[PDB]
Amino acid sequence: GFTDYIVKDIALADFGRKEISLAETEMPGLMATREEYGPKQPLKGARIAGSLHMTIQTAVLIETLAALGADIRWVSCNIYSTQDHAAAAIAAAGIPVFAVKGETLTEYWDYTAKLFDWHGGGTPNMILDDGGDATMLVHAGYRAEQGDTAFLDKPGSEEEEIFYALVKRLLKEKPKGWFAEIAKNIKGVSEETTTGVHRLYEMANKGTLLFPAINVNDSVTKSKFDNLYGCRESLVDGIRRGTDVMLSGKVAMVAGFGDVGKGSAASLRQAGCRVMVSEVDPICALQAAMEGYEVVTMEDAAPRADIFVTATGNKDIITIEHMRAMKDRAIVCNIGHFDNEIQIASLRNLKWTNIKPQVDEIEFPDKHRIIMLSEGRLVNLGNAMGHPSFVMSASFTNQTLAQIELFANNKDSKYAKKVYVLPKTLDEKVARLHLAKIGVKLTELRKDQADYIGVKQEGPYKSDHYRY
Amino acid sequence: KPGFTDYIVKDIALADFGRKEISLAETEMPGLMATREEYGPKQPLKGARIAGSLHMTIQTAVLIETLAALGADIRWVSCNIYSTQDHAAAAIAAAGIPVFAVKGETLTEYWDYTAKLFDWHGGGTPNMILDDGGDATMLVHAGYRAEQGDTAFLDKPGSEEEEIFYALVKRLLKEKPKGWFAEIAKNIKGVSEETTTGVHRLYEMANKGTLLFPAINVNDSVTKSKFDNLYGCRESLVDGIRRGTDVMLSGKVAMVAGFGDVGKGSAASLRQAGCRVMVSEVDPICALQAAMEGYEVVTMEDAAPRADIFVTATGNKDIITIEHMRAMKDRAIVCNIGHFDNEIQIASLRNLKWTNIKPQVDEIEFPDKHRIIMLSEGRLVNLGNAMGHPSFVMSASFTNQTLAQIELFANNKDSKYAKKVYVLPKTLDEKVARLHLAKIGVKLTELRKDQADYIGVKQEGPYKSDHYRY
Amino acid sequence: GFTDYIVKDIALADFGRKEISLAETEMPGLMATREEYGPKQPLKGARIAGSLHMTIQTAVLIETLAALGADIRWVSCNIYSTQDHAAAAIAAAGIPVFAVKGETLTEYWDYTAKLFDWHGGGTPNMILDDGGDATMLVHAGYRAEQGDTAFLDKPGSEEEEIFYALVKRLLKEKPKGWFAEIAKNIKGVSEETTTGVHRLYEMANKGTLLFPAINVNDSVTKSKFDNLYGCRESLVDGIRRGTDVMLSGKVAMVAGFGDVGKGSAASLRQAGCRVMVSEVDPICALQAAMEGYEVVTMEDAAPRADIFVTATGNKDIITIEHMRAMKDRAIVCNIGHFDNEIQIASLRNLKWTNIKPQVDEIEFPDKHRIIMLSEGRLVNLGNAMGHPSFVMSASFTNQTLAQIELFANNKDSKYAKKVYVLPKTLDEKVARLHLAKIGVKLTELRKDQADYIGVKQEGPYKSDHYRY
Amino acid sequence: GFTDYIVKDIALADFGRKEISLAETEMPGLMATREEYGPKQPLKGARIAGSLHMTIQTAVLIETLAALGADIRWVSCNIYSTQDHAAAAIAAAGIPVFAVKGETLTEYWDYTAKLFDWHGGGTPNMILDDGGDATMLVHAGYRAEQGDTAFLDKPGSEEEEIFYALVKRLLKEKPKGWFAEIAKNIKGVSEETTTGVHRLYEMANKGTLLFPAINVNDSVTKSKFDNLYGCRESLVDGIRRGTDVMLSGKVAMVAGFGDVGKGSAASLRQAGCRVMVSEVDPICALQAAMEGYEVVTMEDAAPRADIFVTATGNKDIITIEHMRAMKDRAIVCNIGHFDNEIQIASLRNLKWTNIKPQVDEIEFPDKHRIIMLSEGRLVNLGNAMGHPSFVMSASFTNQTLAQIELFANNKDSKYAKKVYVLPKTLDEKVARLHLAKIGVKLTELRKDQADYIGVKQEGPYKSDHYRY
Ligand SMILES: Nc1ncnc2c1ncn2[C@@H]1O[C@H](CO)[C@@H](O)[C@H]1O
Ligand SMILES: Nc1ncnc2c1ncn2[C@@H]1O[C@H](CO)[C@@H](O)[C@H]1O
Ligand SMILES: Nc1ncnc2c1ncn2[C@@H]1O[C@H](CO)[C@@H](O)[C@H]1O
Ligand SMILES: Nc1ncnc2c1ncn2[C@@H]1O[C@H](CO)[C@@H](O)[C@H]1O
Ligand SMILES: Nc1ncnc2c1ncn2[C@@H]1O[C@H](CO)[C@@H](O)[C@H]1O
Ligand SMILES: Nc1ncnc2c1ncn2[C@@H]1O[C@H](CO)[C@@H](O)[C@H]1O
Ligand SMILES: Nc1ncnc2c1ncn2[C@@H]1O[C@H](CO)[C@@H](O)[C@H]1O
Ligand SMILES: Nc1ncnc2c1ncn2[C@@H]1O[C@H](CO)[C@@H](O)[C@H]1O
Ligand code: NA
Ligand code: NA
Ligand code: NA
Ligand code: NA
Repeated sequence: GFTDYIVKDIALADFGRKEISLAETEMPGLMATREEYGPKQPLKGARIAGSLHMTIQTAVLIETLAALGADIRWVSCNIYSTQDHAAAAIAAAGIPVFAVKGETLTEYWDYTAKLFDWHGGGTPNMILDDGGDATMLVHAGYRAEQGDTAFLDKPGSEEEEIFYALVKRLLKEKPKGWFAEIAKNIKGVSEETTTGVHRLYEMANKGTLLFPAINVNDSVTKSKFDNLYGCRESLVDGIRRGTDVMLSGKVAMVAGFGDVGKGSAASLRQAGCRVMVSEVDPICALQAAMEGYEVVTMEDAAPRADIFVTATGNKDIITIEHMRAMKDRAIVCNIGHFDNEIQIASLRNLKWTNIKPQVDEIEFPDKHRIIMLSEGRLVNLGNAMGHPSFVMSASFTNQTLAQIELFANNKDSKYAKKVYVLPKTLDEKVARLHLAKIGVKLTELRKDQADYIGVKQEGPYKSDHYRY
Repeated sequence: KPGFTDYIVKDIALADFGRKEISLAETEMPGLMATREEYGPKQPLKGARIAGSLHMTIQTAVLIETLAALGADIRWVSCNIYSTQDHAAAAIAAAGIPVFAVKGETLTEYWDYTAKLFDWHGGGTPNMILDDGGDATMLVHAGYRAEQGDTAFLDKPGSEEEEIFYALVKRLLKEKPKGWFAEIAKNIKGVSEETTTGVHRLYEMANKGTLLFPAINVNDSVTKSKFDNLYGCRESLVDGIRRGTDVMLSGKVAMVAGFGDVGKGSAASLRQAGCRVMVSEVDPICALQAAMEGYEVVTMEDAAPRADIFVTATGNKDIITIEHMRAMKDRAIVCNIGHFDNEIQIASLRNLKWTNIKPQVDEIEFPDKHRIIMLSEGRLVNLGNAMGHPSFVMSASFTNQTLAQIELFANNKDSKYAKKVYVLPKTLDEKVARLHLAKIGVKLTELRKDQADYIGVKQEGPYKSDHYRY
Repeated sequence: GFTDYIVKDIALADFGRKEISLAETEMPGLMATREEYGPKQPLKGARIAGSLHMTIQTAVLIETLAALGADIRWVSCNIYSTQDHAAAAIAAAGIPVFAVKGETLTEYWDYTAKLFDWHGGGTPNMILDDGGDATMLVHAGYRAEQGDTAFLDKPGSEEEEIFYALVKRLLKEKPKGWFAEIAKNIKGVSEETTTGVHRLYEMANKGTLLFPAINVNDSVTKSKFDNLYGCRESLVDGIRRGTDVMLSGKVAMVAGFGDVGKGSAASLRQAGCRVMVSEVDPICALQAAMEGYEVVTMEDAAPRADIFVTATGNKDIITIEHMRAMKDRAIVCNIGHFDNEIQIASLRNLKWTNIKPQVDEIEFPDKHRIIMLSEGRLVNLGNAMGHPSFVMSASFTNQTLAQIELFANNKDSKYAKKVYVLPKTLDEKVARLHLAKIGVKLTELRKDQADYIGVKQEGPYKSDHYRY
Repeated sequence: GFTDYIVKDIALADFGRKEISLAETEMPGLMATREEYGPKQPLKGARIAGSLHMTIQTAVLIETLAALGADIRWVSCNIYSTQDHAAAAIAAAGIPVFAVKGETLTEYWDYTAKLFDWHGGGTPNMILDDGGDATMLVHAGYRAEQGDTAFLDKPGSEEEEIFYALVKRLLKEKPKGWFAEIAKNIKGVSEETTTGVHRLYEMANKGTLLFPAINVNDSVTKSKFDNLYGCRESLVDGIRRGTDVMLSGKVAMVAGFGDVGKGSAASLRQAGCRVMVSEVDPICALQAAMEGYEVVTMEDAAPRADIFVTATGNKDIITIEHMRAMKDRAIVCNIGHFDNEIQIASLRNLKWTNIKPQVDEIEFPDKHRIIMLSEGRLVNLGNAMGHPSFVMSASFTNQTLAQIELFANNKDSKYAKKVYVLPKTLDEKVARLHLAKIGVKLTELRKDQADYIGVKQEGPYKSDHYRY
């Protein structure tokens, strides 16, 4: 039978299956992908270790991969983002998953290592990564197993301390050569997110990347949809569920005006806030001003905004000094990927009063307070349900095609140990698969029209440098 | 000291959580908190015995505790079977105030609880009613009518709810002392009422001469049309739909039936969240407004096969029928933000297969296997699937309610309020708005005396004629 | 040989006729009114003196009145609002009109007086007024003729001085008792505008109103459409034609948040400005705040807005002190109806440099400059073309119906010397006449549904105090 | 004094100078570029032949180039886009310019040729091009001079035959080797638009590009600003001036959802239209749908839109059949670069009635009509004033830096006979120069923060593939 999982509560599986089924209707790209490739079973023989937010949307991805023949083990890539009913449904479907909403950082890393303990013996031969954590376990352990262990002795953060301790433990406990075995078996890794892509390009440029990688983040139908439209929908959802505050009449500050900040500022303005923005990039700042946002510094915003959202991917955006200047019961949250955008650690010796899960009131010596959401981690996934299914279908269709590329379309070793992106025609295919469900009717070029603009009728329609 | 038992809530252990969100809400309701400060010293509701029937939310908890802070004795129920927020109800019970309200109580339970308002703790009856939808008011008048001998109507129910209500009146007539409804009627000093249907029926009883006590219509305050209905629904309609379904709104088509103030706010809610919004209307002025706001104005027959989301906002009946729902696309979402559960023909769906997804979310399957997603069984979706309107906008409505309670209870020594329906003056509308400006950082300009004279108003207001529409 | 007119240049008549024809297609309420009432000729025998912005839209109103049997003389109610080609077309059709874009204030009032010199002898018997200027001429003259002359020597502005000069001249030049003769013959006035309606109530309150009046301003289908949607379209139109400035990136200040201020703030926001608002009314200030506008004082706004729009109906809103504090080349304009919202008179000792018609640059002693549009008068009509035809059709269908009421439907004296409003049944009918052109499909109440909400199937649908 | 120009009326110079002065305040990037490079005179010795819309904004660019030392001759790149007062001011400043609003196609091309007859003898040594017309004349003439003349006899449109007639006339009239002489002396071309850049890459890929090229279109601070925000402001402006129609209540159709179509659809939605879009590219279609636009075919839109806007860069988008099915008095216009998106030529057999400059009513035999703007040419520039100055300052600051690059910074032959874009640091500087004018306050990265995200504090802040 099947017992190989760790979830909050398996009795949530029925509720998970109901919402998965509903999500399927909202994820036409993944469902069409099942129909197209189901008969050819291109992932038969794949052993996919997946590390990505264990949500309802990711469940539809998991089952798509399975529908295509893949064998799978899964973990979440964040401690708070798991939806426990999604995890229980996957476990009940007989797929190993180690994901609990609110697991500790120590648990998180121990679960990541369970990805590589393949059921029935052996290791994975594919990785599907969001943030590069599974990829980093392999590379760090390989590095150390070869004899370069110095870096493990000097961790740079609390989380890095736990991660390095994991690598040491695995080196002690596993058979000699375990990391080299893993690295040689991985046929490829498709990476979802800017932080992991950064790690890939760094490894690729030092010659230490161990297997081919596909950068799904820079697919057009990911990077121009996922956070732009996803954050537009899910950022205010998080804030409403956390606080139930009236947004009309409030002033909000968004730090950063990349894809995440863009979608986040739109979410708050559409909901009725008067939105201010900070930026270090003069082009991004100009975009913000042209969209009608006042562009200011955090020192300017600190005493006056009602709501603060960090969206920079940098560190020390909202400091202790900012939060001391904040008005009483100002709301503070983060939708960047790490919890160091806000100086959370500097608040830990203040009085915290829990309101409900992922909502805390923090009181300062002068007795003014702030409302912190999700302890300064991803507010959309921590306080609500993350991005809705339809946009995640686009990202996850890219992931599915990327797995097929690496696992089934590398007979000629067109993918070496470097970072690739999907070709534009597959990118366009992802979009195509999502048009019928929302009633889009695409115009077909006549031959004379296609020649007139220098494209084939069937695409690709734009050069590879086109920015959309 | 002694153990308090005079309540019915889901779980008393939610009281600490309720108290926490009540405290947060106080900061967001400056109108109520200022009213506490102003009238606290004079205790204008000392001696008031207020029976309240209003959605037992966090926001209503602040209203309740405002009434109490002004001296009132209180018993409370919700006015909708799904609108209660169980932590708010628990906090009120823990404060020793009788409350009978559970999210997801049945209709039969609902009406039993309404009756409990009138059994005053320690003896006697209420002497004030704070009503939302007229249910407490109707119980008194229907019982009085039957107690006086006119009983035929009790055997003529037009809905399941009327069946249950008429059964309740019959039971109360059998169980309570003779003359009970007359006694209640004699002791009620006034009612304040917030809703369009509640107000409609007050005016109708007034014209018929059957209204039993003075009434104040707070529904025609500028607050209800221009703030509560408009901005509340703009904020809370999509909230309800998101929590119920987690669907992506960008890319979807939505249909809103009605374009009065609730449909205005509802359509705005959906458009701001990224839907393409269509609207239906029977009023050509309201329809022309919708068109001018950029909404396509179509019939429900037109909308039925093509919208992804349907929202009823008409206050009328039989808006979305069994025929319309048969024609909808698979897994269209249907919900109601008008006040009664008959805008959608929910009763005609009960012979079909219902699969419950989670509280207030059900998937309904037709014989051709096509499905719809029904929110809150056709009842107020913002309150059923989410947390209703946010605290800041309820502050103004609830300040109006408090002011109306003061007027009827404390300011009727001269009988300025007969057995008729009255409205608060514009000076109160301006004062209530003014109480909210500082919280959201509004800097009001002060007219100089010459500018005041030039436009023909006093520097302190009122600034508009009484027929001004804002 | 028709000579009884004054226009800038009669050669523009052909161009005027073409745009009048286009506007008819855009004004279905007026054209439906011609079809319904043409056979009966209810305005046969009416002698309408009209004082209302001589635009293409007003030309369609004029010709609607004429199609119903009216004899007409016409003037503009503002010195910059005339569209010279519309005026030419009216004159070319044999209708006396005295309206030149850019006429002087003295000419303006001379022209108002010509309304009452009926061609072929006599006086008018109806007034259609916008702003109350023609009504005021009759009442001030009557007042003085009856012996109460002192006010004629107490002017408080240049315009009052000119108006009182006109009254003195007419009393010297016309037959004794002329004003009483006019007053006796005017069957009614219909008044369009808040300023004129306030003049009407003053006089009705005092018992000095000389004839019945219908307040068209407070039709729903005027005051919930005319200013709200008209200014939303025409305010930025005026600013763009006058200055061609980029509105995205700029900050705008709107004084006033009545229906003109509501429409004006909307126009600017939709055009990409960040909009701020001043108000004295806490209900309107709270509306503005709930719509996401920052509500501030003009002292706060003066050094930081790029664009200033007064919309108050009050005086001394933007002062010389405000304008000295403004940034170099800030834009200032007015869409309230006088020209004392901004302190224009106080600017007349400064160096003015004309850029083009209705656009001037005013230089202060410190060399900073402001850009003044239409000399502080109505900016949508002065720098552009006013509200677009469609929304004016609703207002002007109201006017036509009000003229019919007073002229043809007062045989029983239901309208005494007081101010009346059109009934809601007519208001709903005005709305109905515009629905098909924009493709609205109205739902029809079934009888049980009409009974359920307490209305007749055919309306009216709302109580008389409903605010929409 | 100075005689070498062709403009509509030199008396318009004073008016031109006033609006240029006003634009200078609105174009800080250009004025700051004058401040920075003026003392260096980087364009001393430059002989720039410019082909670009002779607007007020282009005047500031021309005078900027002159201020940096350039000798200049100029023409418009469209027969309707000239602003006559701008042209007159330029002429009056002593700069040869040949640009009249409403010039004929034959005049247009004859003027283009006048660019290359340099005043005082010789040829230009730089080209500043918008749409590649000046570039094409040089390369077409070279190709024929080299002996490949067959193409000049196979024309396909009216403008094509005029262009080939021009080339033949110049070959016949000028000395032998004239185009080779021009090509030898052209140091570089900077090109502003998609159409022109497309021609450039094609020539560069065939080895036939005759001189270095900089593609200014794909600067981020051009492509993500110019038509995104420019069309958002200027498309409805053109429609309003041309027709004065109420946009609220109306349905509009935009063909295309590239940057021009994105900005155009926004222009119409913000003005109050319900907006439908067509697309052939499924990614762009998905973008339109996610922004809430209904995505339809032209066959679907033809009988129900009130307003049609072509923005595809393609041909045969709105056909005679489409137009026969449009409702009476539908508005039709084009904001793509040539007049073949709409089948204007097929309309030349019907009754055209001119309303006013650039506005025509076209009658079909069944008497239904359409309103055509600018005879199907660039509506924002033909019916109004094009993009406002502020956004053009960014475009034109890029142009100035491109001319400096090619003329003054090619001592090491870093620019060969291929197409280049400006470096990201210069792109960032362009945005930087515009921030203060709109009150943007940019955050400065701390050293530790810049390290953390992998950039220098002074930028570049994004990789070269970042899409913004
Ligand atoms: N300290 C910071 N403050 C504001 N924005 C930042 C900061 N660091 C990076 N960003 C911006 O955040 C976006 C996403 O990384 C980028 O556009 C980047 O310029
Ligand atoms: N429902 C979801 N399932 C999986 N990943 C998600 C979901 N919502 C957001 N994300 C991802 O989590 C981060 C926070 O939005 C982004 O990387 C985003 O792509
Ligand atoms: N059957 C109906 N369909 C659509 N709108 C309606 C219907 N009945 C009432 N309304 C509208 O609902 C709004 C709110 O009651 C009013 O503007 C009213 O005209
Ligand atoms: N949070 C809330 N608490 C109490 N009543 C509410 C709340 N939100 C909305 N309502 C009321 O419920 C109805 C639906 O919005 C309206 O009558 C409104 O006033
Ligand atoms: N001095 C003023 N400043 C700002 N708003 C004003 C002033 N006077 C009147 N108003 C407002 O202008 C609007 C239109 O008259 C009204 O809502 C009124 O309150
Ligand atoms: N095109 C127009 N024709 C006639 N009157 C107009 C026009 N545009 C605006 N108005 C009136 O002029 C004032 C300024 O918009 C308002 O009173 C408005 O009703
Ligand atoms: N025939 C066409 N119909 C609709 N859109 C088109 C057509 N041809 C090109 N486009 C789109 O126009 C945009 C601008 O070139 C591109 O996104 C392209 O896909
Ligand atoms: N005011 C202007 N001056 C010069 N070029 C312009 C102007 N406005 C728009 N353009 C250009 O003309 C085309 C149509 O908007 C685009 O290529 C745009 O860059
Ligand atoms: Na979700
Ligand atoms: Na709430
Ligand atoms: Na007009
Ligand atoms: Na311009």
